[PDB]
Amino acid sequence: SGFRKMAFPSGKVEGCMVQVTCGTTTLNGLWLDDVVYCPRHVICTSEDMLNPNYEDLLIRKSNHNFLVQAGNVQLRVIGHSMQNCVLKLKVDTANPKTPKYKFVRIQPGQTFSVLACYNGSPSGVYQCAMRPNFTIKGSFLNGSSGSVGFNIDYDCVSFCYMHHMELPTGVHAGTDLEGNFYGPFVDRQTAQAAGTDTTITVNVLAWLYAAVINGDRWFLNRFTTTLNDFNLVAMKYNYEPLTQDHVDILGPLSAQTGIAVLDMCASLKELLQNGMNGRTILGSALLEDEFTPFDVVRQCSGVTFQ
Amino acid sequence: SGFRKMAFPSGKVEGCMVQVTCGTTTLNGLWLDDVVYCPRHVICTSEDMLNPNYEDLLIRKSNHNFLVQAGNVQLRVIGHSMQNCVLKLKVDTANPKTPKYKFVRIQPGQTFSVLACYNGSPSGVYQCAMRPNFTIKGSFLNGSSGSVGFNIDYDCVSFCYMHHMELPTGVHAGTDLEGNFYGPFVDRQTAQAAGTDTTITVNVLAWLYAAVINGDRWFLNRFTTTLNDFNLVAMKYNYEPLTQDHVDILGPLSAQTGIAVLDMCASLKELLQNGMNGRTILGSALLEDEFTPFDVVRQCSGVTFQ
Repeated sequence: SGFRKMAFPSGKVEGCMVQVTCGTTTLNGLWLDDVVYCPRHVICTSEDMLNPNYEDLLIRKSNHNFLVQAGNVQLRVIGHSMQNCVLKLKVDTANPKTPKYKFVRIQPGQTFSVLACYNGSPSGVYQCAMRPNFTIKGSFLNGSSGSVGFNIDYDCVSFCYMHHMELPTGVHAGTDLEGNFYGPFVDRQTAQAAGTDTTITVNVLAWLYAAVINGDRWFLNRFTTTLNDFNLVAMKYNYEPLTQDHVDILGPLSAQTGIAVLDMCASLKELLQNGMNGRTILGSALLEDEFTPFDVVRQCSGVTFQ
Repeated sequence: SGFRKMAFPSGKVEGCMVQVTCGTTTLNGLWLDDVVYCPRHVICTSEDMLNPNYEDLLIRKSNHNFLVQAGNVQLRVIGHSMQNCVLKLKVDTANPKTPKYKFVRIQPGQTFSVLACYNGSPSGVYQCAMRPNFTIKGSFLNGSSGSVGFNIDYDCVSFCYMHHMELPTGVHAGTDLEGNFYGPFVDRQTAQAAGTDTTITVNVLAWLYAAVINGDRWFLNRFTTTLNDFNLVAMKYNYEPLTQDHVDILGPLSAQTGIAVLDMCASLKELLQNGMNGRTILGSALLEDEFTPFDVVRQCSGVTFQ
């Protein structure tokens, strides 16, 4: 019993983290095989970040201007290149701790673990969702750029996120490991609009199923609804529209609990219209949307990793 | 910016986890140097757990009745003994991945990370507090016994918890690494009273300071109070009494924010009497008590570990 915001075991990713320095800017890099991946703003000063021309700045840099340290040992940089917003530093040693890995670009609403790093070293790990507006609500301080987000499937690490930016609103933005930002953001110190942040409806439903499995179910009501009727409510509360793909993904949890997806939707509708009346669900006083349906099944069934 | 329930990087502890089997019961063990630590109820059947006589059950067991597997390799057991509620299996190989470590017995209200394990393998990691009533509100399924809780200080792992039991109320109980239960609990399947669960007042205050540092401060009021007056309120809301030791521990956060500890107490009093009126603090709709003052300072300043 119990239900917690659980992050993946971080050991496989810890062995990939290095420190990258260029001039007087230091941040984190990801060392996999003989390549180190890091944010290209490692070549910027504070002044450059107001309006950087990355191509022009990079041409001023040679391989020997990039210092890469893995623990106490210095890696020899033998080539460098820019891919979108990341730099790839070719080094002369393959990382002996490289795990099986993939690079993936996730969908909004999907979750991952972040290993927050400073100076190449881990500070902590936590589970995050990619918001519908492609930000994350992280915990990141100066120097945390190049920290990565990931999922694990048995022995394979899927890297999905590299941290780059804190927006003036205090939320966070970054790229996949090919260097393409999630959302409209750019690696420039300027004001950047993140649109309306909506709630990840299919995740809230999964978490309601988790609560039922754990025995919390005061919120189960006598009502049902339709997709179109539910979505009328979802629009008014800035919830993402629910689709039949989402209903399908929730099928296993519906089967386990005997609660039809549209019945749970009607319970969620009543929670949205009536609030919680001072009650809690799985220890929360609001509706939690950072568990996916796959996350609930993993945690309720004890899936392990190498 | 941002503030998250961050757990320690789990790599150092992952390399210590093994699987222990005795008869038809399997659970997790902790392999450090040439000793494997695990819950002594590894020698019980489901039937035995209703009323076990551990001394009599153990005498029936020899070294070769304990199977210890570390990944795909089998460890040779060369001695065994019971210390309180844990077994210590001496093995013929020292763990080559043993980290610098200590065994510590923590105080109620202190926090730690749990690496939830099944069959010797990690399923996930999360940050927990030891409740004032010596339970933890974990996420644990059958087979998770022997999962451990820990803190890290640079390169040294302080193991403070080994999981043993789920109470009929669904909360969790376990021991330090010397095998002594936290709280009054016993490793028997029977009804066990955990007393009143109170809120960890000094942790709520630390989290309020974290919120102020991150810019959330609608809750700061015009009032102040005294220790005795505040504690009158704390009693009525089942909060732990605040002491001058606690005020002292909060001093660095008071200094950083310019908010006297007793002023923050008066703000907390108003929150307790008036509620949140539908508002949130650091993304929570209730008062969060699983950050210690040391936790807030670590996260706000980016302390890293080896």
